[PDB]
Amino acid sequence: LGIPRYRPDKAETEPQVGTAQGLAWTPVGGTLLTIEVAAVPGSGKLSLTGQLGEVMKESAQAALTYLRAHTQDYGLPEDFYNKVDLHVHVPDGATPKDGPSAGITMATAIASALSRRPARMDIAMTGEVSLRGKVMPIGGVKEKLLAAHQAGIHKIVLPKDNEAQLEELPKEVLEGLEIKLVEDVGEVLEYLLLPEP
Amino acid sequence: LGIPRYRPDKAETEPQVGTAQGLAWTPVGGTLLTIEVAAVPGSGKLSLTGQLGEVMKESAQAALTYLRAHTQ
Amino acid sequence: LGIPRYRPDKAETEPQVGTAQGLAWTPVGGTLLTIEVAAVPGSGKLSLTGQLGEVMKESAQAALTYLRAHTQ
Repeated sequence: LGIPRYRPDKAETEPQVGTAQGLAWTPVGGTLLTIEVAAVPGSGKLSLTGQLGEVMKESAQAALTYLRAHTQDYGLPEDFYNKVDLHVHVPDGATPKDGPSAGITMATAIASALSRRPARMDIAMTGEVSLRGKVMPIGGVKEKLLAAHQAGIHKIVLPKDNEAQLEELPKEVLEGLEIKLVEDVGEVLEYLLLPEP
Repeated sequence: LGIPRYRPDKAETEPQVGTAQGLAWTPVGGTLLTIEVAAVPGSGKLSLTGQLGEVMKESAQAALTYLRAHTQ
Repeated sequence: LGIPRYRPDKAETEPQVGTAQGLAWTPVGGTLLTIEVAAVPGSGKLSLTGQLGEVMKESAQAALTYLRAHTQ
């Protein structure tokens, strides 16, 4: 053949401070959306980057204010939203799936960049947030799971609101992929971000 | 069929700490509005951000006046 | 031949302050898009000049985000 351009797993990618490989309903093929953002201790100012829209802004603010409600959970300083330069990028357009289907992905990415703490790859995730952070069931988690095994990713974060559909998931998928089981966002951020400490 | 999508209904759907469902005849014409609180211990402010026209701002401010009048 | 239509060598072409050698692959030939930006005290508004599109502006802000990480 030629020279390898990809990796057997994204542990070779060596977990990055920006994003952990947010799964996607990318219709040409479920990407691992490294929805990277801007963050440094500083002013505190929200904006957009990367041809984004406001659905993504309201989900970003909803996650960011869950973090504001869960400041003590992730090592965030007593004021961080009004102390960090917020400039949010999405690689794939405004949103590949219309709606913030990958909402907990940039929730984690925001939390990661605010904490300056790498969110680990070889574990990918998907899910929507309320601003209370009750993780609503996104539509068809089989998509993001099939994408996750298509990138070799085996641990997947999914809601207790989607543990209902977790057992409907196909057999080859069910044992190739175990599924991390969450109901809220604090345990997403403790499953995925074990390298937050 | 597939599994139950929503949880068992609101006689036993546990009462939410924050979200008050409410009535609205939007383009869907019938829903339950989900209303948050960004209760961060911080500066202390109020803005009705999110997809809100100013008449919703007025209604919230108006019964908000009742709440601030009946706060204790 | 005649008068040399270009320089004798691109080994020295007066290294300027703000010249950025653009190694694009154009349709007809391979060019050096020697684009320029000049620094000035201003207002923070990133000026979308010189026919910028959708990804160029956010690439510029991607640059300034990295620069904001690495101002020193």
